[PDB]
Amino acid sequence: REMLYLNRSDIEQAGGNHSQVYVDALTEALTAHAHNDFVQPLKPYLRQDPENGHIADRIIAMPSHIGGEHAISGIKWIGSKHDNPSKRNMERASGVIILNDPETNYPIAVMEASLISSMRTAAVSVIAAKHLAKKGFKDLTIIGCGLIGDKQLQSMLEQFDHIERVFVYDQFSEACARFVDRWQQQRPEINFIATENAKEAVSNGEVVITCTVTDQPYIEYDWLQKGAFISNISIMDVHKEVFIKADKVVVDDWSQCNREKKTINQLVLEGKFSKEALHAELGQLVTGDIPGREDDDEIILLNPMGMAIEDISSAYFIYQQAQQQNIGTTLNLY
Amino acid sequence: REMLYLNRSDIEQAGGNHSQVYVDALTEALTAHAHNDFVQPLKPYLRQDPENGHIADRIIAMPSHIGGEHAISGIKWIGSKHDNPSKRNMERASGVIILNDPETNYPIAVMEASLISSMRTAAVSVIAAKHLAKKGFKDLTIIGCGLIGDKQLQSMLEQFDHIERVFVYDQFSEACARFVDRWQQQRPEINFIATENAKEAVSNGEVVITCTVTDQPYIEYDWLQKGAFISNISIMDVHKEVFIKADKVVVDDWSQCNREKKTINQLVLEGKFSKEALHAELGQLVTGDIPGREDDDEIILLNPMGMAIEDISSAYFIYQQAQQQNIGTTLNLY
Ligand SMILES: NC(=O)c1ccc[n+]([C@@H]2O[C@H](COP(=O)([O-])OP(=O)(O)OC[C@H]3O[C@@H](n4cnc5c(N)ncnc54)[C@H](O)[C@@H]3O)[C@@H](O)[C@H]2O)c1
Ligand SMILES: NC(=O)c1ccc[n+]([C@@H]2O[C@H](COP(=O)([O-])OP(=O)(O)OC[C@H]3O[C@@H](n4cnc5c(N)ncnc54)[C@H](O)[C@@H]3O)[C@@H](O)[C@H]2O)c1
Repeated sequence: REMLYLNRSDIEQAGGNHSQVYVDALTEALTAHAHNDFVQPLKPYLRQDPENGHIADRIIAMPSHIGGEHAISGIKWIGSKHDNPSKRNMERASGVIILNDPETNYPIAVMEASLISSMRTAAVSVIAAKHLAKKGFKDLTIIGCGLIGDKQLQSMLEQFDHIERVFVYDQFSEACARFVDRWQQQRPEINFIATENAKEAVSNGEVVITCTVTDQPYIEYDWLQKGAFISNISIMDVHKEVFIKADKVVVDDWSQCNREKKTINQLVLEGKFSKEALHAELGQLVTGDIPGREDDDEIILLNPMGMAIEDISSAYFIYQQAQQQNIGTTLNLY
Repeated sequence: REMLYLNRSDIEQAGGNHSQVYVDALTEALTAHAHNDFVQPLKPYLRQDPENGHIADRIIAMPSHIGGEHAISGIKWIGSKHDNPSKRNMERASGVIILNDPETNYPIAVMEASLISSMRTAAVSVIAAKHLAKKGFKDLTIIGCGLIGDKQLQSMLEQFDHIERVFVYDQFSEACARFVDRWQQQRPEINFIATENAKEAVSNGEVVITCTVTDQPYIEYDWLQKGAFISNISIMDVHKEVFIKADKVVVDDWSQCNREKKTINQLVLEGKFSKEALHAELGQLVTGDIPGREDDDEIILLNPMGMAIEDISSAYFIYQQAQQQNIGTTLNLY
């Protein structure tokens, strides 16, 4: 019969623009993940030119199902072109999330994807930090000032009112300058420092969030203060030594991280890491199966690959809220 | 910026309802497939209950890219519930196709999927038959009278005006009766015979098309007339002996058919089949790299798993035609 179409403005109007809906949504989805009440096939990458092509040039299909009270299925179909911002003044990433009624498997919603994606990704850092950051941490570091960085920063400030300073670095000086200028105005009672190198930024963060497009690590273990928590959202930034030297290593999904061509799998393929070495999956922290941070000296790394259930749960929550406020465009399927 | 939304009515209005657009679209896509100008990752199945669950209960993600003059990307996200028709009076399958501009990877269209899917699947039979059926064949067999069967029958009659009789069988007597009754009225100058068993139908077809939801073969080799071409659209219907005894075996995509849990892969895993034993991929027939039928005695089997480039090429063609006729709903992405 019908589907609800929700563009980015619709998603914002329905609450998608505040970290809290994503935090609520992921707390629930990560709970279902610890209880194994979900299905989540490996996400395939479509690259139009698989080797002759930049690694941020792909479109990823991300299907998942989450069981429970209000069981939902769906897919995030999210594209990327590295030079969308530099060459076309367009956001790098774009896409759609489709939601499906598990009774019929019929599609019931078509939604813009990149706001939800950046926002659920920021919620991952928020929930991880609730468990893995020093309580009361004052100093946050953001590396990379694109859309992901922006949303990470927004959500952390919304969710942690004890943050006092924010150290920012970007490889592109100008990007950094505009970003801190923007944010110093958004939040005047917080001190934003544009740093001159990555080391200065990292060294000064109690929470360090990576939001770049690198494929060569630059973060060294010895940059990290005792008691640091690093949320390695952009994956490639952290040197291998950090996975080895960190007191605790958390992932979102071990199976999804032990992929052939992955840093963790490589350390495992050598004799430098195992599943036994892994401290926890994130959902296990949420449920209290495994403890989070245990002292203020531990250096803790989160390596989160990204999980379809995060997109699907978030979108479902926003879909319901939109329907509640009569937001969106009703489409006929037939 | 914008996306074109095309529901089923829009797709019909834009030409999607005539086999010719699909035949043109697939001839081109199958050409690009023989020239390896495409990318097509393995299609993952999401099953909410992967073992405790019917095999027609799943949603499949089908991404692909086709290069060339007007290079296009996209995904078909197609769901299925076996008891949608029996229990809910709904079509078994449903879904959406998303199209993407390969320059930016941005989504540019959202389209209803099941009409296009059933229609491209019928075009596969049509193009295969052009190469693999006896020229002038008079007798067509359809097994299974659901939506796939209906579209196969429609497209064959549109494309081959020398068909004189159509033998129909369905496990559900009533389904068959209504189907032939409907079609005898649609096409009075053609003779439709409701058969009493599958053997009677198969035995009398020069072209035999399987359109069921079985997961146990019932078609024996000795039912098949010399000179028969069988388009095994519903895959599971044909006994293994037929892959072995057939003079020629064609597939759409060898890599996609030599999957671990597949009939062909099983024959290969035993010593009963190889890639050398395979006569052709379909695209190779289209381009004239490998010959089609060579005499009127050969018994020929097509085993086509289904390929995302078929959906994407078809949808792109219809998208262009819709835009040409100002058909559809314009959505904003943001
Ligand atoms: N689940 C997840 O883990 C998840 C989810 C979404 C996005 N991501 C990742 O987030 C990243 C950022 O995405 P985005 O949309 O904001 O990209 P973007 O193009 O908007 O911005 C990336 C920024 O990082 C800067 N940068 C690049 N390399 C750098 C380096 N070596 N040092 C410092 N700065 C550097 C760039 O100049 C740019 O400002 C991507 O890598 C993406 O894959 C991860
Ligand atoms: N690319 C491809 O190869 C491709 C593409 C699309 C669909 N399909 C397949 O087409 C098939 C039919 O789909 P549909 O949408 O029309 O399903 P449907 O439920 O609409 O109809 C299936 C019909 O077959 C009948 N049937 C079931 N088992 C039978 C048996 N053993 N003998 C005779 N009749 C039997 C049923 O009663 C029903 O009438 C599905 O198996 C689907 O997976 C294949």
